[PDB]
Amino acid sequence: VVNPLFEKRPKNFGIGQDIQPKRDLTRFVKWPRYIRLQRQRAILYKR
RNA sequence: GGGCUCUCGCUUCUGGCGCCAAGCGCCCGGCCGGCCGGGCGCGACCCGCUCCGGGGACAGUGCCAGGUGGGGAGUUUGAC
Ligand SMILES: [Mg+2]
Ligand SMILES: [Mg+2]
Repeated sequence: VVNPLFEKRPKNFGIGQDIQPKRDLTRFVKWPRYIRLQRQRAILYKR
């Protein structure tokens, strides 16, 4: 029944091994000046 | 099988290649147990409040006060 051709082909997201995937980067975004403002406004209000 | 600490998370003989996902699970869409065409998530751990670091309540900026200042400006440099 099974085809010998269907090999399972894992990828190595190691250092240098293979190129890395497009994962979520919201924490490091260069936000516009209005957003960065209102956020660190609320933070000052806390501090 | 259990507690504790640290490390790692897989690359050092060579002038090479390396993108646009494999696989699995779970869903169902048309046709007729089989065919054609679709979707999500694991695979690629979870949560957060400042992009990362270094300084830092001092440099610094604004206003007064003393000083220094032919680098520069203005003027003078007697009479018989
Ligand atoms: Mg002067
Ligand atoms: Mg004059």
